Amino acid sequence: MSVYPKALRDEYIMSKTLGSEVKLAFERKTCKKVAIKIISKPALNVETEIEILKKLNHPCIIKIKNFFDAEDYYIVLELMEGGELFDKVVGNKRLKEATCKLYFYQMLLAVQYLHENGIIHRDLKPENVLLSSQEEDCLIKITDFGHSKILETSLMRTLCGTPTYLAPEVLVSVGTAGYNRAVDCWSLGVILFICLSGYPPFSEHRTQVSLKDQITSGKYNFIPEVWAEVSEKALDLVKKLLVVDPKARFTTEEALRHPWLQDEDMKRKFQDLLSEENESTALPQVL
Ligand SMILES: CN(C)CCNC(=O)c1cc(-c2scc3c2OCCO3)cnc1N
Repeated sequence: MSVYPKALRDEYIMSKTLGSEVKLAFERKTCKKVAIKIISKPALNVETEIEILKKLNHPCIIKIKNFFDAEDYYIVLELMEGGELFDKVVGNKRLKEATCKLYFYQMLLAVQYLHENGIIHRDLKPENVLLSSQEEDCLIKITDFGHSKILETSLMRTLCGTPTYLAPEVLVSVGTAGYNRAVDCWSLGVILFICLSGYPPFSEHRTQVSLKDQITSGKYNFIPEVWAEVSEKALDLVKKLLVVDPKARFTTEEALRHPWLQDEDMKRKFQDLLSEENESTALPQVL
């Protein structure tokens, strides 16, 4: 095969594969577990991923612990013991609605925080949502920022200029510019749909309409049997997220104000989990 870089070996003992690639590792200094993402050599996506993770600071967004640029790229992250949200929804497995809500609330908070900070994720899927423990009441963090974008400066400059020569299509694009972040809200809607129902809104399974046609039409596969079990409030929010027009689509703020999320119990649980995660690092402070 091949060997791990010496600088990596110097600080970590590498262990089992967790997914593929992500490996379990032990930090020598602390004897604590970490996760190490190995990216085969690329530079562009890795450079941005790192610079983004370093600057972001939010409980529902994964933190970077270390970085090694060698034969391959190594990104050292927090270990999320609960693993990927994906494993909870595969094989038509479904989460109970109350659990969906606790996880979705935190997803919303994370994506809201991204957008406030001028970052779009662009590739949000159940496999990029991590769970902090094997308990179903737990914290989630978003990860995998390789496809992210940093927020129209070109257009704005173009607008400050000799309008005389400006091309029609440029002027037309002004109507929609600055709504790229809406793709994350679409992704959140699909993820929420899947968590609630245990099946994807759009797929080629038992249907003759192309996946593409389903998506651009916004006509998701609605199976009343499955959804009978789910509140009308939950379904209403999905509908507002799976809106085809990006300017009309619910923002994270709108989603957070939605009746389905006005749930002080769920919020208390999150706040409880937060404080628990933090006890081990909380210093004393001025009374
Ligand atoms: C690359 N992308 C698809 C996912 C990245 N995954 C992580 O960053 C990550 C994964 C895990 C996992 S996955 C399965 C597990 C596990 O940890 C506990 C044992 O079972 C943990 N931490 C991560 N940062």
